[PDB]
Amino acid sequence: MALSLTADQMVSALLDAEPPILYSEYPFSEASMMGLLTNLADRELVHMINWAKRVPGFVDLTLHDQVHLLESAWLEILMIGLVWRSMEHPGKLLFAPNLLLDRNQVEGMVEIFDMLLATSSRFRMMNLQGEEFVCLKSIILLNSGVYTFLSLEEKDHIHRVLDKITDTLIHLMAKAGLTLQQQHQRLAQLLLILSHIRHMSNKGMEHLYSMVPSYDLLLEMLDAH
Amino acid sequence: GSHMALSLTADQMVSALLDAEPPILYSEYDPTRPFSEASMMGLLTNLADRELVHMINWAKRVPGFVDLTLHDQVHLLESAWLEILMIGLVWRSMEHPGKLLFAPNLLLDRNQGKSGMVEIFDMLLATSSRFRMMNLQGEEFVCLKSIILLNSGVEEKDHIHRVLDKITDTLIHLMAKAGLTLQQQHQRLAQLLLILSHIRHMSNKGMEHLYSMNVVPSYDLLLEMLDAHRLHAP
Ligand SMILES: COc1cc(NC2CN(CCCF)C2)ccc1[C@@H]1c2ccc3n[nH]cc3c2C[C@@H](C)N1CC1(F)CC1
Ligand SMILES: COc1cc(NC2CN(CCCF)C2)ccc1[C@@H]1c2ccc3n[nH]cc3c2C[C@@H](C)N1CC1(F)CC1
Repeated sequence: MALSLTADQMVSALLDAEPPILYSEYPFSEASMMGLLTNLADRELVHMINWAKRVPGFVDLTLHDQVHLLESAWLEILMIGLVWRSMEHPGKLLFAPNLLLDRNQVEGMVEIFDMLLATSSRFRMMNLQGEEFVCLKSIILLNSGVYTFLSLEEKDHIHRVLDKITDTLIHLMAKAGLTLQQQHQRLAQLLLILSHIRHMSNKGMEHLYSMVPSYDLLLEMLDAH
Repeated sequence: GSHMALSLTADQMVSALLDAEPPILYSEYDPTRPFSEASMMGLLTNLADRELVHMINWAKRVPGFVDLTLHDQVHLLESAWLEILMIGLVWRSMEHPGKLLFAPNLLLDRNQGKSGMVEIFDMLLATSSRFRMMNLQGEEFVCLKSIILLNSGVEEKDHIHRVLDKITDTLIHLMAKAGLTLQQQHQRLAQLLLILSHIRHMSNKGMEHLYSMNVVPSYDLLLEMLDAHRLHAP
């Protein structure tokens, strides 16, 4: 079914799969801010599983492969969502409508906050569209753990979906009135930002390991369907 | 005369990048001595240090890089040096399934990596295998290596963006001349750029390994290397 969707049907399915914007628990300390962020991330993860299951082609994968992809991508997925919703707030990170944090607001957190702010500002300068954002978030889910699977026809399937999402991005750009040349330049600029999201996630994982959703929780959440 | 980076045709970009290529270096060990007395970590460290000197010369020849201030050139090299070494390795290991061709006299398998290095070797092998399956071309490789240098880490900003746009145009030109349809051109471009996020990942895991053990090039050493280049013979 996934591979038969037109570029317009792909966009519609991705937009419809979008998770809701959650609120933080109703001045802060390092301890209170860290607690609020941890709590928010845990609640967003449950919605992220529902979203992942609705990304065309994701449920065609085995439970083990779905878990591997989520284990590799969950923090990148949270981070891209954050940078998207913080676009219209220069110098601030919109974690939630009731949790808009500046750079000044924990050891090791400042470098991560600065990188997220710079990423949000880069997407704002590129005028990233909602339809492009859902494509990029789906690419992160299918790509981040693709080159790290232990053991062939299934890997080809993920790549086919990734090619379908690229086609979808191009279609969006052609409908927005970009010339063929502008289309490949914009495609490249967006995909290069995914290397920075990977980087930020790696720095974030380092921070968490120095104080992490296990394969077991992810499997139970995916199985709970 | 001197070409400004943004004025280069796709053929002139390919030619400048191919001409800027560093040489393939050899590992520095006596072939008359048993491999048991060599130290794999020592050989890799020595090779990387020698490759880093050639990398400085290469970076200075990447169109648009010398248009940046010394401070900005250092920042880009500090963030990208390991990804640059890694992409070079995965390119030259393409024709050796299951092995990493560090040098013509240093072809290492997964078992030799078992002697935190095993996870990094496995990721490099998967990247090399993916580039082999995609039939990555020499001309595409030089473009990707230059993109890594300019896109590294996390108006002068517009210039980098425009030089990156020029390199993308160059990649597309190479793909169009190879006979790919506009759609196949976009798909191949996306597949190559998505591998770059995995190369970033491998470099982050590599840096973590180095920080866990003067083994990481400091901002100061790189600044000195770029500045010392001014004193080299032309
Ligand atoms: C202290 O901050 C965080 C803590 C966690 N740890 C939790 C998830 N883990 C799961 C355990 C049971 F499964 C425990 C996760 C994320 C964050 C926040 C966070 C929080 C909510 C976000 N929404 N959108 C983006 C969000 C982000 C992104 C960055 C700013 N950050 C992550 C990081 F880089 C430091 C590791
Ligand atoms: C022990 O292995 C390495 C050691 C170093 N440290 C050195 C550079 N530093 C400079 C001192 C001050 F400037 C000391 C650098 C690289 C490597 C090798 C290495 C080596 C030569 C390579 N050529 N092409 C790719 C190469 C690679 C890629 C991976 C396998 N890497 C391992 C890694 F990720 C942990 C760092």
